[PDB]
Amino acid sequence: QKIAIVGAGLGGAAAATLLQQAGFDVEVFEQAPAFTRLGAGIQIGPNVMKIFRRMGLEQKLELMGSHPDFWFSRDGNTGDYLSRIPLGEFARREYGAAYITIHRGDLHALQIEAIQPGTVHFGKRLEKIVDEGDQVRLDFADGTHTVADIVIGADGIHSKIREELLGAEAPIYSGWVAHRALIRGVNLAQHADVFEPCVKWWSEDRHMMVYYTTGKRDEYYFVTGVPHEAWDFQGAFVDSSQEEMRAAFEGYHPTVQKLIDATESITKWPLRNRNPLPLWSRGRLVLLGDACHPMKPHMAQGACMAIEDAAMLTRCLQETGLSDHRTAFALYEANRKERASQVQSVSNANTWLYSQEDPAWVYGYDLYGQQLE
Ligand SMILES: Cc1cc2nc3c(=O)[nH]c(=O)nc-3n(C[C@H](O)[C@H](O)[C@H](O)COP(=O)(O)OP(=O)(O)OC[C@H]3O[C@@H](n4cnc5c(N)ncnc54)[C@H](O)[C@@H]3O)c2cc1C
Repeated sequence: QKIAIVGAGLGGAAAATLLQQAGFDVEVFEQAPAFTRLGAGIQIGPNVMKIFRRMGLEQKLELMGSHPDFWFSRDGNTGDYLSRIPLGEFARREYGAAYITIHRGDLHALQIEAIQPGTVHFGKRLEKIVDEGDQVRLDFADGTHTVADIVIGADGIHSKIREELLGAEAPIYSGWVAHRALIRGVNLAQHADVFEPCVKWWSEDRHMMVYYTTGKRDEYYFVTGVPHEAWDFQGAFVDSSQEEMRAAFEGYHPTVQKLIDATESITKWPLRNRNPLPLWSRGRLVLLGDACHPMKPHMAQGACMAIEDAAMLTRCLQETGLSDHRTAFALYEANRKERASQVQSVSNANTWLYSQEDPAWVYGYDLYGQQLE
């Protein structure tokens, strides 16, 4: 009884670690020819820190990442504080875990290192997947192939598993864009007094989220959401420039302007205008994360949902075993579709932490306390 996970992202590697720790025989196949530390920040709330606790990674992750005392929502133009969401020691006491902001590449690397060695394969690009009935044949672009009893679809937004299941999918134009940059140097130390640990700068049609990536506060990361022309480039990221960011964020608070001046290299990433409806499973194939329920990143919860899917899916396979995968896949959708729908409608309103609201329904969620029924 073997599980084949397609895709070694944050979601797939989390499923690999959790399912292997539960006793299952899991192998992962990643299309990237090598592993890359992404070189960006990521936010990890207490609800997912509890999943990292089950992997034995929470204590370690608390050592690298930055622990912001507050989430500040600030008006981009005036700098007025729209919300001051208490985290820090309050988050630990009220939600049972810490709210951390951390280097995504170092988290991604530590996650894959938690998988049993010799079971993660790079350069394995899935081209064809055939549900033979009793088993599934996976065909890779390098000519090699494998077989497993179930396949986990963790191939992200451009999931080949969703494609072979539902078809080519209609084209989605990219009308928005996301600038990203890591800031180190004396440019950070010169303005460190005005650089807050975790703050989102809002305006009328754009935003900039900024936070530190380590506990040492020696690295500062921002990620934006700006209207943009239709993305028709050969790559998933193009090099931006200070002139582009200055024009995009004209009128913003001097702190935001200082941030743009402090950069050395800025990359630009396209964002989809729309996403398809969730597809949880069909036959022996089961999906998680962006492959299952692609969403707008307005809530900074996508990867957290991918790991939550991995945790809930493991709880369901532990209850039924691979011999009864259909019941496991049904129990996994039934125990996740309401939470995923709630996150979907909040990113739809694009209002997450704009004003002073109670984030307990996200951070205080107990994935392991839920009854599967
Ligand atoms: C601007 C922005 C900011 C975000 N901020 C946050 C945040 O603060 N917090 C948060 O929790 N989430 C955040 N997210 C969401 C997060 O980036 C994604 O939701 C998350 O990466 C989804 O994980 P995944 O494993 O499902 O897919 P991915 O992370 O995309 O991983 C998929 C993997 O599968 C591989 N793959 C793809 N196709 C194949 C194939 N055919 N064969 C083999 N391998 C394949 C890919 O190479 C990749 O390694 C943000 C997203 C954006 C766009």
